[PDB]
Amino acid sequence: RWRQTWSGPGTTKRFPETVLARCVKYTEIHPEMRHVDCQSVWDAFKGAFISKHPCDITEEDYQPLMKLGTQTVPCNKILLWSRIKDLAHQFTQVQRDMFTLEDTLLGYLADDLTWCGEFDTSKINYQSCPDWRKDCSNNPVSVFWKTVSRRFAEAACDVVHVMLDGSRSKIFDKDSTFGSVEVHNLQPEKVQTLEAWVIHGGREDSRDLCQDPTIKELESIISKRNIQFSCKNIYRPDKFLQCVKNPEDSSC
Ligand SMILES: *[C@H]1O[C@H](COP(=O)(O)O)[C@@H](O)[C@H]1F
Ligand SMILES: NC(=O)c1cccnc1
Repeated sequence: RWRQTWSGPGTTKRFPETVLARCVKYTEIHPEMRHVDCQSVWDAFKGAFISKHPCDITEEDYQPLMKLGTQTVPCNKILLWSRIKDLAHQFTQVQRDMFTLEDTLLGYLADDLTWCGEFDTSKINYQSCPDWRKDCSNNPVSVFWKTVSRRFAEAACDVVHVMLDGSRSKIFDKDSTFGSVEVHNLQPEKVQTLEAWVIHGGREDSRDLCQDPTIKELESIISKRNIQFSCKNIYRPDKFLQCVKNPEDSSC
């Protein structure tokens, strides 16, 4: 038609085939996931949102999928990130012992994808899907990420690291998924310290951004949860990348 139901982009093309293929690839590479039945995972993923009103999705809708995608992640090697997707993933593609959410099976399946269904019908909506702000918060994509992000934060222990973008207006943003979900789901019983890495923009290599007002807000929130807060400036991201990629580099 000339008119779309929703304001957000619609389901990604070939969504069913892509989720299936990503599940196949992941379960072949990661030996602990050998037992996973990819067709079952996809069936669980479909059942969460097909035939459901795309503004009435629940965390319970995703429970069969969460159960099939159960994964033990090394609890002390978690990298959270906020608003600095590319660098965080470049880092874990090189430093293979550390994991972002998108390096887990469920995160990897859904990364950069959009999906929604229609109430009272079995089809996937390839035309449009609800936008979190303009349409509704309880939509398939938003509910998925809230659910898996909580579970990922709950798995963390010891020192948890978070990469933040120092070139942004709000380096720490309380309204981000990091700030609204992950920070409040770290377990004080298990997590000793949250350590922030504030990644500077090009050019500005001097200001101590760990004294930034929003970092101080993060510190206060974390401290009041009985978790220690630590912060480091990455003043020059080029040198940081040089050193991550080649840690024998005697300049590092
Ligand atoms: C969960 O949320 C952050 C990325 O979301 P955002 O803060 O950029 O909104 C990651 O740490 C994921 F684990
Ligand atoms: N909630 C989200 O949009 C999101 C995006 C990327 C990683 N984790 C969470």
